[PDB]
Amino acid sequence: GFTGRKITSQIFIGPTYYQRLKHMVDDKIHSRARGPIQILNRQPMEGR
DNA sequence: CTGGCCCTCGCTGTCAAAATTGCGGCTGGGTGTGCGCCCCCACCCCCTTTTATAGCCCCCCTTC
Repeated sequence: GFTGRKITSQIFIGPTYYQRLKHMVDDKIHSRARGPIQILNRQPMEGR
């Protein structure tokens, strides 16, 4: 695509049934810098 | 005093059973949940009477 040159090795290409899974990154990304701290330990909370 | 033998008994090794602690690391969701009997002692309610009031309802009587 970038140069328009033929790729030397011929590629195996065709329709195939793909399916998207519920594990999306936006429901996983997580960060913290001095958030709330729990009662008993006065340590960081558990969970995103 | 010295030596040979079998005995109750003291102690030990050995086997066995009961008792004991731990069983990977992170993570993300959601969803739920929070005595007991029988007796004894204080305190209060209903038993009863009165009367007005009226809607409601049980009971007995009467009809056909």
